[PDB]
Amino acid sequence: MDIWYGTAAVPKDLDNSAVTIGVFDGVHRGHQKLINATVEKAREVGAKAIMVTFDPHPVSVFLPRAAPLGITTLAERFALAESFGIDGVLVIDFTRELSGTSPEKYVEFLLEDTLHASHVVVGANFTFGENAAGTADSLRQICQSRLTVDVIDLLDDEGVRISSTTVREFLSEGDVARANWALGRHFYVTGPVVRGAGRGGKELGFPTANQYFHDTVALPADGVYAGWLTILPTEAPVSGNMEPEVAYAAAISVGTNPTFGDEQRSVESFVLDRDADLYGHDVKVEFVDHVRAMEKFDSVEQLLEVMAKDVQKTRTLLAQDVQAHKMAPETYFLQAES
Amino acid sequence: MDIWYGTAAVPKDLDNSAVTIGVFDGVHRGHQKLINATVEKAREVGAKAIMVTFDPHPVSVFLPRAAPLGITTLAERFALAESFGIDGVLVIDFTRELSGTSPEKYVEFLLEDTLHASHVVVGANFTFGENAAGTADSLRQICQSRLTVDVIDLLDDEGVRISSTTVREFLSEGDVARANWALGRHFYVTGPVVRGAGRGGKELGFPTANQYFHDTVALPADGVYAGWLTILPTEAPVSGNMEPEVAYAAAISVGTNPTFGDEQRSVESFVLDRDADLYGHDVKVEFVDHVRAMEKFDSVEQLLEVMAKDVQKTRTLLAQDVQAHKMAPETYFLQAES
Amino acid sequence: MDIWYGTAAVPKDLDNSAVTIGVFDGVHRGHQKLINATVEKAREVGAKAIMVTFDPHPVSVFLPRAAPLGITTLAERFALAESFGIDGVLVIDFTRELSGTSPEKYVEFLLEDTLHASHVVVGANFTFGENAAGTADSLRQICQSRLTVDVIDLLDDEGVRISSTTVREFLSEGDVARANWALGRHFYVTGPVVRGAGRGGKELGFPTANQYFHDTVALPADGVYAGWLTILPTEAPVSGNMEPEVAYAAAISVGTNPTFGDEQRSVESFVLDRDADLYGHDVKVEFVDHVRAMEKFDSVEQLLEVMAKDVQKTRTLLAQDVQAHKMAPETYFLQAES
Amino acid sequence: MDIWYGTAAVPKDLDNSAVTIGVFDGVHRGHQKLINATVEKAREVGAKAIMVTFDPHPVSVFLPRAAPLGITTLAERFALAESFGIDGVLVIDFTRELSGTSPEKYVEFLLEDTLHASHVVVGANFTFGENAAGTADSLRQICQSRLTVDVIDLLDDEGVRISSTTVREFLSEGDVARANWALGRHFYVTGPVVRGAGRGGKELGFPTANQYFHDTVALPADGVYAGWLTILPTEAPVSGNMEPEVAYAAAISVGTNPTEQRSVESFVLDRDADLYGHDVKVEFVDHVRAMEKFDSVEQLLEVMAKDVQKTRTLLAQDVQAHKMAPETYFLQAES
Amino acid sequence: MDIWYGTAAVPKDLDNSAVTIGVFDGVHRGHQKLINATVEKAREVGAKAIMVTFDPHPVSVFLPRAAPLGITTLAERFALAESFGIDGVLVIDFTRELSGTSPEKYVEFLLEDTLHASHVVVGANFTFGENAAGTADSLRQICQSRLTVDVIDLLDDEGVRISSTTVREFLSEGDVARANWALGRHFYVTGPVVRGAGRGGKELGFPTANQYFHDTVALPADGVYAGWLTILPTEAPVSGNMEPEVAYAAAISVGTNPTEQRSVESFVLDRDADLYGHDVKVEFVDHVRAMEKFDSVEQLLEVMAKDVQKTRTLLAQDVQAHKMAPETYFLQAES
Amino acid sequence: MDIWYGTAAVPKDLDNSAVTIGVFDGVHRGHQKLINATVEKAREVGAKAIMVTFDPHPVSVFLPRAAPLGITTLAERFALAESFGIDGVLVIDFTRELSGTSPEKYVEFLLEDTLHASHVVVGANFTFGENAAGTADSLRQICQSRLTVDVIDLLDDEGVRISSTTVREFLSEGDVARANWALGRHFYVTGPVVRGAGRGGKELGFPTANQYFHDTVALPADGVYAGWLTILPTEAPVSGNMEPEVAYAAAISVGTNPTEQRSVESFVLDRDADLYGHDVKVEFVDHVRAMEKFDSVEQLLEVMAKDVQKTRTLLAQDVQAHKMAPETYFLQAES
Repeated sequence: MDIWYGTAAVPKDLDNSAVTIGVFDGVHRGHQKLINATVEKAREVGAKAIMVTFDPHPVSVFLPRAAPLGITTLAERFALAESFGIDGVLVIDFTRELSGTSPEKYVEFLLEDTLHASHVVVGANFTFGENAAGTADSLRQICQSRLTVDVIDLLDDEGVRISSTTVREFLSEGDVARANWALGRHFYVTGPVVRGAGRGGKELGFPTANQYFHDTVALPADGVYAGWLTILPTEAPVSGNMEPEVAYAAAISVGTNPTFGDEQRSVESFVLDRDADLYGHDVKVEFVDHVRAMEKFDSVEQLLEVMAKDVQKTRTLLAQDVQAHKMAPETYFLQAES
Repeated sequence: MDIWYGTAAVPKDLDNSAVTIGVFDGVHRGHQKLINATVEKAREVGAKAIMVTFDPHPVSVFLPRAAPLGITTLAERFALAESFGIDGVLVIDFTRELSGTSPEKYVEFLLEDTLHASHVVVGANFTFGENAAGTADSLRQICQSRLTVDVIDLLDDEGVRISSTTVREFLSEGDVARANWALGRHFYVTGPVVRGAGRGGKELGFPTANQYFHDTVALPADGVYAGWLTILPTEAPVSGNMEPEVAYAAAISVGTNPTFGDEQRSVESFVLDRDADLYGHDVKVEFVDHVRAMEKFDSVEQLLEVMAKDVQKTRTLLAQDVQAHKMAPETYFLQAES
Repeated sequence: MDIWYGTAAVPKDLDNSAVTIGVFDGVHRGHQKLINATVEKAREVGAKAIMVTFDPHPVSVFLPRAAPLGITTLAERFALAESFGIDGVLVIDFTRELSGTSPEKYVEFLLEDTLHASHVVVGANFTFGENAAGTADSLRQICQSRLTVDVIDLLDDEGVRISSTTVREFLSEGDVARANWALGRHFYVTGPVVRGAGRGGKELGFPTANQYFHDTVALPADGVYAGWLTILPTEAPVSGNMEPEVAYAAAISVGTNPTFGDEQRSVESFVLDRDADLYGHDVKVEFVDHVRAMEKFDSVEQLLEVMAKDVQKTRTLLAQDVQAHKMAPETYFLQAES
Repeated sequence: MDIWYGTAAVPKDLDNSAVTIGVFDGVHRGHQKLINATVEKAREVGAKAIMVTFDPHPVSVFLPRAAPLGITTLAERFALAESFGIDGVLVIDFTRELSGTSPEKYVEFLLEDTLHASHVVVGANFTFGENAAGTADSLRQICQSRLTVDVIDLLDDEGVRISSTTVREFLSEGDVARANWALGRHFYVTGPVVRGAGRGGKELGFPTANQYFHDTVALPADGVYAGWLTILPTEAPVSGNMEPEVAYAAAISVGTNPTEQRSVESFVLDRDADLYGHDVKVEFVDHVRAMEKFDSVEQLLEVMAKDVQKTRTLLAQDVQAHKMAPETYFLQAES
Repeated sequence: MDIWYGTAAVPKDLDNSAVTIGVFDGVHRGHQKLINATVEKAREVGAKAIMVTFDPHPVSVFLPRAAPLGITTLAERFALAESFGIDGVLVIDFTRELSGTSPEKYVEFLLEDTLHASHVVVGANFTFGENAAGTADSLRQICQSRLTVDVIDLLDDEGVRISSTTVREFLSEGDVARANWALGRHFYVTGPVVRGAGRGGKELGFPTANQYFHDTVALPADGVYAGWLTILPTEAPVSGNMEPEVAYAAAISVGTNPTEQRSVESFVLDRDADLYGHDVKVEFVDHVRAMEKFDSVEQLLEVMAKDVQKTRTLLAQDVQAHKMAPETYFLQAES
Repeated sequence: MDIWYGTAAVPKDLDNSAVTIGVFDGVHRGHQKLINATVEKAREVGAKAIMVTFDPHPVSVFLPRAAPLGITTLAERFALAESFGIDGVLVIDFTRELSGTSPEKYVEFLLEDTLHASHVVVGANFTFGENAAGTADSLRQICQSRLTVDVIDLLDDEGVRISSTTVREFLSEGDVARANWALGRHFYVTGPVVRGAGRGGKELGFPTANQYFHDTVALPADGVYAGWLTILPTEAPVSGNMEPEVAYAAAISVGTNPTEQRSVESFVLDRDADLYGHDVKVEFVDHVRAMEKFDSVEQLLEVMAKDVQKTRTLLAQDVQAHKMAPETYFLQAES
């Protein structure tokens, strides 16, 4: 999959494409409709399936700091776009171009001149051009006889509108199950593992892995979650008895340190039945279900007791998750008990 | 109008004065009674009307950081004092003088030796001297046969005591209309315009002007207000179609950035029907009415829609404000519609 | 009293001891049972009474930053241990030793090899060894025929469990009276006096003393308390009419400054009927009773009036405290009135 | 004078223009040659004189955290352009447009489509387009018989190249005399006066005015300088015996205070005033001495009386030579 | 290769081992002699080759805020150990164990009880036990007929002592050639690429990749260097014309930005790419020039074209001599 | 000894006094001449000896962020005044009073109305009143037949002017020997001991005591010094083999750690102790060596054993000459 930053970077010799346009934050089940429709049509006519997306978030152009939290990083957006069969991602920066352009010149410049589009696919909520004047309707009118438009209704399922907004609200509430339901996969973050307390190994209280994330990263509410931890492919040695590319049952504590801001979130994972230290490795953490809210501990005894209940509850939740195997990892490690 | 910092700076040859004494923060309608009475009496006997005020705030001398927010800056206090006909402002710093003095020596030193007063005007809540021992009553007793005292009752109107305290509560609540009512004018801040997002001009989402204020500045609660933006007299060129000294209809967003403190407040003004960038200019922003609370936006479309409703509501509120012309600006710009 | 940091620092020639083991934070009335039982038994057999305690807090080993607030500093723990007749304190750092040891090797290494114990005294909630496996029960089993164990039930009195946890909750609530009740003494902090506002002396609004404490220090909720201020023995001159080693009646304001963190707490003491400045001195502040919540002041007059009510209420509370003379200071200064 | 942010803000009905192009930081004597040629030309052929300038600095596009110090603010650049009779300033942001463009397109789009220029004026060092391919030469042909180019050599005078760089060098070493000579005027900063050390009045040690400036602002080296302070036009009252729009003799101490951040403290000669809240312009005439620490009141006051005598002399000299002296000023011969 | 944190993590059933002991920071040519002797020995006598190393640095135990810069991360130390055929790394933390121990106990506990070693290999400068009483000598006797000691002298070559210290010295002065010669390989750092100045593509001035490093990381002096950049194995897509696992010629600018903090910005020769989000390895070949400030686009681009020509030459040279050159690389002869 | 903050705190019934006036920072040998003359005089004529001093420093009134470093704290200044037999200290804050006053009024108000002085003692460099008009001369007349003035010349000894300035110079360069000679005693700091590197005990590398000081506190240059450490009187238990009120030989490392901030770390010779929570006084005797970085445990311990031998010698020397040595001390001849 190609990745182009700005119209100027798109190959001039590009001859034909089917194009979809959106922020696509989270690439949720609604987003997958647009992508699927686009990949289908590109296949039919032997064109390339192109996603036009936006970075920075279009909102943050007008309101820096008051931008929506990113359900996925841009990099993960790319990987997800690829995994659903996008051939090329064009990334538009509204501080560079396509901001003040009229709806007409937008179609002319982006869809025709830049992309050589024969088909365009948008959601019914799509807008474009200066002061968001252009709508799904405009696009259909301007594109008459020039290229075909397919406008897809927003996805409603089980009484919930599936959008980036709702996914963010679910995550913020700590309801990763409903977020996963809307995403069509386990919500996850990826990142390098750093040093924490310990000495991950024999000690049940020291995390198997510690990660930190900037405050633009959407993460579930502080608390403990059941999930899966996967060491990403690597040749580097692994301290302990965990193997790369296997999803390991884990109780996950999401926290907020600050006093400082960057209001930095931590993610601390206690991997069930394994003694490992993951420092320096790149690790994926998938969230499956909420287990409990955060609480303060006043003795090691109380703390470890609670830690043990987390593990028990996690084992239960994950044993269930494996049965919903469209969500579950291909290769996993979960012991029936301790 | 003269401005003197400390008793020592007052001209020795000053021969006669009518004096009023208070913090005078906000110079509200109650404060105007004291000032009016003082200016009247000074006119009668051909004396000078003197305001004795305090900086730093007397409270902050005992409780730094826990001082009341300043309804106006000291500089604006001066301008307002002048506008009601004060001839001289004496500024007392309680960390330098007049702090430990007995009520008797206070009258002797300040009113007689320093100011050569023949008339003094205070509010019924006035205190003075070490540990606030002296009252309106004391002042009348000590001044017997030495200079006349006029004690003015605190202003009650429509069931509300008009004081700095109540004005601050109204502002804090976001109720600028009642604050204006108590002030006897539109509450306003003044300050240099800096760079924000954009590029103020054709784009409706980029503010016409961005200003920042330190956290000692009283400002209304975060939200959107209808108000008027006036470029203060200047020879410097103005980017766009706004002229100096004209009050322009504006929707005003008051915000709080931090994470850092100084808990710095922002003020972002969207000037109705104008395309201008005000960087480097000195700008007055008068608040007229609350429009809505702050909210997070998840798409440019949603944001601009809301921005448009702000403008509609602002136009309505301001069209009304012009009719209460004792509050309204002399020269203004308000279009009937877009 | 000896103080040893780590097992290695304990004299090899130590021949016999009676040992108690716990965090002992606050040395509350429950803690005093363990200490009393231990000192008694050590007296009987002519052994030394040894406290084994922990620093850092065992919780913070697993959860740094999320550690319980310290009811007393380590130094005060030592002084209190001494005052109840402990001969030696052994301080264990769980990041250095005794963390991963089995229950069996813990008894063998710590109680026998290191301490030459003939008697050990723990609370029924005691745990030890890797992953807190060992309990009061384990200890009794492992120690069979090797040294005697005495397990003391947790202290319940007036329907309240007396533990570090409950003391912390009382303090956090601002209920120092119940905290004192559980501690068996007035809760107190000690620290150097620094400069504040003023000029402690004739001015009633300037504190007699200002102290700051780091955010790991447990302190009552922000507000005003009645208490006693004692200048610790010193040869350094004292500005004003307070003498060293006398407990002086004081109204105490506990505050939180930040914006910055270290979320630093202040303690400002207004000593009744005295004019003194305590800069540079080391001062103990004992808390006796809650007087009022914190509030913002908008005039010096209002502030001083409230200050006067604080003093009146304090005089009342302290006059009562003197009658409960098991709590009260040996040598005190309290005037019947102003 | 109009100010346009980006090509899109330019009036579509712009008939005809004479254009000059550059960063124009400082608007020094070399810059003034370009503007003069442009203004003289435009007034002749009926047309508007346009300056195309850049913000942020083209260097800062590639080297954030490594951009040259602003000799003047962008606001002062506008004011200086207007004073030399420019009719419109077009401000180009290289992160938005005109950056990755070819030389060929840059000309047609900017000079032709946007500005409809008959005449362009650039300095011999002018570069443009993608990776700065376009040069003083590129320009003269690419504009064949459409618009009349005019290249002006960089200014040498007294063996010295006059450029933004040399001005920045002169300032950096505290040689304000040479900076001014290159600028064609007193170097100045403008800013709101805040509270600082004590209160301005009878005391010689408390500054008449205190100002702070961000670290993007070029200031002379830390030290004391002779200069003039002006209260900008205002109806706000002035505490003390100073009125607006008169340049008052002052000794000026420039200090650094990390964490930015530069300070400017003005001791106005023979005045008792406190200028808190006013906007104030401070012009630098000549360097007086380096910064130094003090450990007694006597010593500090002694040196400050020397600063004052030194300032009187240097400023009296500035009044003769006359060319850069203020129109209305206040300078006493004696204390 | 196994990694054990503390003596307690070592498999109790560890039959027999050949052990080497040291900080091993940088795993330089002197270090490689120790590992070689250890690995060759262990493969012979059926046994496992073990490295005992230290984290945190033994100096940092006594001098926090004053610890020497890490030539490599602990993670890279593991990777280097494994590449030279070490079977297990035992990481000792002196704040937890082995610190206040006598020389006598250190041997029995670590080499005997924990590691069950028949053979130990240390450098002639080896010290241990309480207050470093134990030395190269202490070791040879205390291990009498139990385990066969083997002391190796520090490496001198070309009149130069090869040690972590001299490597740190070479890096500090920007002499990467000498650092590499002492290391037996190109010095490198590895890190996630973040966003920085602009976007990597057609523009020569926007870096292909931007990385920041904490102040514990040894980096060469601020300046420009010739080097190779490798995208580490990945299935993530790559924006632009670069694939993973090929070393691409690059000019590398190393910068400092307080408050830590070092930056590494790579301008990959003859490529248009943006490597945001990828893990990237940057090897340093030779110093090109010191850091310098710029005040025009032309100037900055001019110097950067010089950096590129200079890099081509130096890297072509690195391809001959051959011994440290990358296996798979990309280097064009001409622009 | 009484302490009065401001003229208003002085007992109205103050009958008669001999007064000395100055900053008195450090209370050095020059200062001691003033106090001696004042104390000897007052004990004679039945009266109280008064010191008028200043806080904040008179320089800091005009130059905030530029005030000279305190040779001692204000608290230590009180303690030193008392030790030389001053009966009352009057602390004047120039932001509150006595600042913009004329010379004439300063005398009548301070010396006459407030202090009711018969005798004043100042140094030949004394200045006062508005803009320091009043001088050693001004004083002798303005006090005509009311109160007997007495001016004392600044102390020269061994070709050296003894002043707060020269003391600050001596400290700054790390020459504590000369500072002490000028002070008439060992320079010292006093402070609460906190936790730092490791735990104080058997290990030579972990300091017996760790202290930090704000940047207003004058400390010797970064380096190692020979000195004495005293635990101030206390009933709090002491971990280890040290008792209060005995000066123990120590090697003292002074460090800087931005962002203030100075550190003082004491390695007490031949003791195993940890002094956390105690108030501790540290006296500086002689400079031993400059600061230096370490990169091995052996090296660091080696140098520290040298520091110890060096300290023993220097401190044994301090015990002879005798004049500044502590009354009760602990210094072993050998390890």
